[PDB]
Amino acid sequence: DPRRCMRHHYVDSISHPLYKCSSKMVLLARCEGHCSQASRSEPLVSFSTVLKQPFRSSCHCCRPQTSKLKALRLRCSGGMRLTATYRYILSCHCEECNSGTETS
Amino acid sequence: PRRCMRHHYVDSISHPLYKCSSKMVLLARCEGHCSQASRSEPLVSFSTVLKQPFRSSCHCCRPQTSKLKALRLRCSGGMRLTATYRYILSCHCEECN
Ligand SMILES: [Cl-]
Repeated sequence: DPRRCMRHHYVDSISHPLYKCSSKMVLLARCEGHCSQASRSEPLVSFSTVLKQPFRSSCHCCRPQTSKLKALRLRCSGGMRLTATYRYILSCHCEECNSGTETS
Repeated sequence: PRRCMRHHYVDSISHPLYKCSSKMVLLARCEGHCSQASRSEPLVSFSTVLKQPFRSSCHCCRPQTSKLKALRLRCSGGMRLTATYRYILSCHCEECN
């Protein structure tokens, strides 16, 4: 299967959203693809004194499995040094939509 | 065919805490493969701008509309206990969050 959950590389320029700084081009990684598992949702039955959520669901999303934190210094007007930080995704995997993970 | 779709089925319902005679009910569920790829990419944080590590997108086959329904169970001692559930009328692909 070629369209499966996969790591893809790309480049983006990192710039501060408010301060007009010295933007920098960086190589980044993202997770992308189609998880093989179908997503589903079915009703849960409630009874007297036994209340449950209306639906029980399953859904798999292509998300980061491992990553490495990186930081880089930008140069801004006129001498300000700002650190920017982001995760460099090392591997991807399919995981439940509602998993309690940092991506959730 | 494999798209996000309504599927019908029947299930036997029993009260988990009370002795009741099971009852068969017609149910609907959502199931399928949403067309959109799911993805997750990093968010850039700065010294005073603290963000989640990732920005993600993911589509799930879930109920779009539904109807609350109810039925009377027959239980021990001529007791009638209520059970309730949502009957899914339509399905669609929706963001995980
Ligand atoms: Cl129907």
